[PDB]
Amino acid sequence: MIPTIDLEEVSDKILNQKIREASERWGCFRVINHGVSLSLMAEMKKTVIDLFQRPYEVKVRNTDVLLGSGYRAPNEINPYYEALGLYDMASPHAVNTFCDQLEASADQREIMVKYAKAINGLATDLARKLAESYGLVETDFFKEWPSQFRINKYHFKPETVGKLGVQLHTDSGFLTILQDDENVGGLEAMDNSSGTFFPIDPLPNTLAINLGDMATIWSNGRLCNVKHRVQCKEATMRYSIASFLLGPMDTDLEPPSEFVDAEHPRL
Ligand SMILES: [Mg+2]
Repeated sequence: MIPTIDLEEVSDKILNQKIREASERWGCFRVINHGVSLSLMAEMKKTVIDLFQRPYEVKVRNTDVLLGSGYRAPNEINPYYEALGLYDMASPHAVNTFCDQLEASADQREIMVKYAKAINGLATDLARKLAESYGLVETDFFKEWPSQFRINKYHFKPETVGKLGVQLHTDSGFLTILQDDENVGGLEAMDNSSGTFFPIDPLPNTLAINLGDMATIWSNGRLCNVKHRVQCKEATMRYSIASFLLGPMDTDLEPPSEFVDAEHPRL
């Protein structure tokens, strides 16, 4: 069962411990009182629905920077899935480039810029809190790590009902912040101690956090890179916004020394 964590918990040591234990045992958690404007989130979702209605030949202009960071149309691999996105979402130039490509209106440009900075602010706060929950000295470990923005459109038709939308996976980055569709949902995750699945329902004004492959590597196996998938529950349209804190660009990432020792051998 995925825990919900109150980011306005007054005690840092209780908050950090709750974050750490969620992240170790389940690899994901929900946050409430996250500090992100609710109206900004709703405005982002409307912008997303609108960006996906852009002419096809406009969407194809969303070109890759990292492989897969740009536009993807549904195909025979992922029949129900369409996506747009941008690499280095912490860079205002990257965000504007994306807005240029998709012919974002002025308002839409500003929504994106303010969403990017808010969500990215939250991601770096959660990352610092994870370092704090371990009592690490490297409380700035994430500061040269790029983030990636991806917006998704799921199209489920009546034949899809009762089966999966996209199949089971782990994210490859460090941490992911998901603004899921409050009206649809169906995200599910594997409990590694039983193989049983539990749901991550879209509770309104909340965000879903999950950890990825980079977090397990970084914490030398302690953080759970959770396995998850989205199941189709009804033939409908579903929109989600994902923000990925990735690992290092350049460098090949290994763990802070504190994590590696005789009882926790290196990986
Ligand atoms: Mg995922």
